[PDB]
Amino acid sequence: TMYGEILSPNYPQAYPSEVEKSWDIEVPEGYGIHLYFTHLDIELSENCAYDSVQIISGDTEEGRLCGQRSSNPHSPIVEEFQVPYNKLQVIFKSDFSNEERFTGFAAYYVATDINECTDFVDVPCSHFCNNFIGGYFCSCPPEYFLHDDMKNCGVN
Amino acid sequence: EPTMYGEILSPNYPQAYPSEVEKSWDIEVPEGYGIHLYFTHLDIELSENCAYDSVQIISEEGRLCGQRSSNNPHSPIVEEFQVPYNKLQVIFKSDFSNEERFTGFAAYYVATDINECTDVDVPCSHFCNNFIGGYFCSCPPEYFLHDDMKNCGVN
Ligand SMILES: [Ca+2]
Ligand SMILES: [Ca+2]
Ligand SMILES: [Mg+2]
Ligand SMILES: [Mg+2]
Repeated sequence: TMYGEILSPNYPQAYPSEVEKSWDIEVPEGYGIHLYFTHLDIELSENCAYDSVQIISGDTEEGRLCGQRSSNPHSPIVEEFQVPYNKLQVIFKSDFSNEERFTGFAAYYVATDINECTDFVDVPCSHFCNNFIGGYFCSCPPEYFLHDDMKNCGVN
Repeated sequence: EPTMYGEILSPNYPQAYPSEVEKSWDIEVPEGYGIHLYFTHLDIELSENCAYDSVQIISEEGRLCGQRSSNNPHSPIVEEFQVPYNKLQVIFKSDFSNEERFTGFAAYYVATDINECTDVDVPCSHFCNNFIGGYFCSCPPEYFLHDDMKNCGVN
């Protein structure tokens, strides 16, 4: 998708006790993901060991959140992540009884274009790199032609 | 028809353009996008206010002529335009004889996302969320989005 919404179970009301829920997010190849939380109302615990919302990018934990926090008066964002990959996983955990009636979280994500020409160490073209939304293409100086590898330019 | 990018080359490029010719190109990207048009090669007759040979960009966004180049190795841009519309017209004109054998131009265009949230008839009652190609509205907790997809309410 190019965008989506992720809401904790029962949101905007108190989340269920003793539950674990997972969501997988995927955008097209050629894009990264901007994930932003607009509501965070989770029981606070040391190192968020009990209730929590985790953001995973592989086997790698990108973030782990708990507690209550609000926003910047002109933006509802309370926490956000920008990742260079097109897949991400979010996991929500509620441990024991939710007696204080915490309401969970709300997050949104949007696909972001990867700039293949500038985001990395080397330019993927011998000569001119042209970034566009979803991909990129190489081009050449006048009187040059692009080889079949769609990367290198040559002359006859 | 609508494309996300493209190339525009003067007639006979990369060799000398013909004498006495006029050519036009219609650029179109999808709704929800603007256009970034950039020139990587400019070798046209020089005249004041480009009254003779010229490349005109119309939505007049600009008019170019003369000869100029860039030493930027991977992103040569001698002239560029960014328009918030999804259609543009480019017109190349060559008048009289091209005795100096000028070689014209090379340009590329790419669609750019329009951020509907920041550009000023607010499209959402509460929160606007921009994304590539569109935008969506959202609501504060305990408020629901009406079926019109723009206004939030409560029961
Ligand atoms: Ca790209
Ligand atoms: Ca948009
Ligand atoms: Mg708990
Ligand atoms: Mg002339």
